[PDB]
Amino acid sequence: GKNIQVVVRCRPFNLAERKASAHSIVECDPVRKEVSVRTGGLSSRKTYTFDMVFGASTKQIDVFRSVVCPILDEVIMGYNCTIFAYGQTGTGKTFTMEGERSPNEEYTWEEDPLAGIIPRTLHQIFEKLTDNGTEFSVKVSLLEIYNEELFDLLNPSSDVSERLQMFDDPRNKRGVIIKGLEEITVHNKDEVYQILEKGAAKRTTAATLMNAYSSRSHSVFSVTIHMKETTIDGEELVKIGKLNLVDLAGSENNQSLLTLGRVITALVERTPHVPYRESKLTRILQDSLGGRTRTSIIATISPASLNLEETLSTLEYAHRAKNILNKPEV
Ligand SMILES: Nc1ncnc2c1ncn2[C@@H]1O[C@H](COP(=O)(O)OP(=O)(O)O)[C@@H](O)[C@H]1O
Ligand SMILES: [Mg+2]
Repeated sequence: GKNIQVVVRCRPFNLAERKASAHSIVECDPVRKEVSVRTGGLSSRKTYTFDMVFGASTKQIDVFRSVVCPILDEVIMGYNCTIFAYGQTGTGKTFTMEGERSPNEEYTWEEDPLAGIIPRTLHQIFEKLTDNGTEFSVKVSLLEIYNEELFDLLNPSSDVSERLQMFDDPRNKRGVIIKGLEEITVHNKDEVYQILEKGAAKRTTAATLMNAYSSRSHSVFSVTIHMKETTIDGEELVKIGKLNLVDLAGSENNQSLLTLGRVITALVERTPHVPYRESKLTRILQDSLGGRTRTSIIATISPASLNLEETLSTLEYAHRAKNILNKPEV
């Protein structure tokens, strides 16, 4: 058991994989928490074991309830947590972390069944803290890391080529200060959608003008909750919660992903001198990874033979981050 959790989500087939005659090579056993890959067919097949395994049938709501809700509970109690989406471009990192809008109908009191972790997170924060009388405020920031350089995606008025500078925080040795990072106040439950729209417009502008392609860059979405909870005949709680929702660069890409791997592996194995400072991303997230809290990695994969090499590469990366023994085959 552990505060570091590694899970695998397999997306269903697209149409390019079906027409190209590609065949499914991945077996996901949620009950046994196992992913099996036909590397030869019928000979052998390689089995991996993880903390949870979500098959191609998994809905967004199930990912949120299983992975995020236990973590969001710790955030609302006043801790800093991080959830990663790792995997090959096109396997569902952004779909899992952010989700999509359904063009049919219009969800208002109901969550879009395609909404991802970020919208469901903000909606649960607003509904839970309003329902229990908490005096609370919410801030969100969104930055992008390309070529080890930081770009704010929420600054309404910056110069596209302006990169954020990062300084050590004299108050907490494990924290950093991202000078100029825009932090938008979220005033109600649904405001997150227009926030993500502004960030997407800044993202494509940075792509067209600076070649900062979103498939090759990390996206760090941080939600900060300041909380004052008053209970007559109880206590007055002043809490600050922080959840970083990290949509990583495509894993087919270079060293910052391997640095993130060495950090998680070191946190799992409890080896000294976790190499936080060897990459910008892990230095950003040190205060949420260092202080003992909950961290989850959602490793996304494709089931088609077309992507065999990168799927094996992803499972190997997730296995190296948290090595769990395979239970004896039945
Ligand atoms: N679990 C899933 N269920 C249904 N569709 C998915 C799933 N994961 C990914 N997709 C679809 O695959 C396409 C690419 O996914 P995307 O989120 O862009 O992957 P990535 O962000 O890793 O590049 C999108 O059209 C998305 O809707
Ligand atoms: Mg993406």
